[PDB]
Amino acid sequence: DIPKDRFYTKTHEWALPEGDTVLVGITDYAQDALGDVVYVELPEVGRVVEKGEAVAVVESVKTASDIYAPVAGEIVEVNLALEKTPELVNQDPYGEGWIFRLKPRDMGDLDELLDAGGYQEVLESEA
Repeated sequence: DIPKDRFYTKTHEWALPEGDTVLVGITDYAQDALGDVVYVELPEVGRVVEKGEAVAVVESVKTASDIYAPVAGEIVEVNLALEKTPELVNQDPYGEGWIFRLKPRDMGDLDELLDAGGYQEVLESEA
């Protein structure tokens, strides 16, 4: 399951472009590997983050996973619903399970990410 409406990351993350921003969450593959999610550490809104910086932690019943900032920019929103219902990450990783909204320091940076095809090659490469 790899929708082609967003960018992807080798660290199994996605960035949904929406105007001058991008929604961020983990891939279906990512939550399958993690198992039931029980808690999500969210980054403070307004922080300026650099590309690759660990800014979120998804805690499941198997391990804790550091979520990185696909590209440099600022956190403009955090998915509060993940505090009361973390499992949304499993149920709908690409939808209601988004983690944070990030505004790229520069959109052109997204063009350095992978597309549905790039991410699939990656999953098949490490199969």
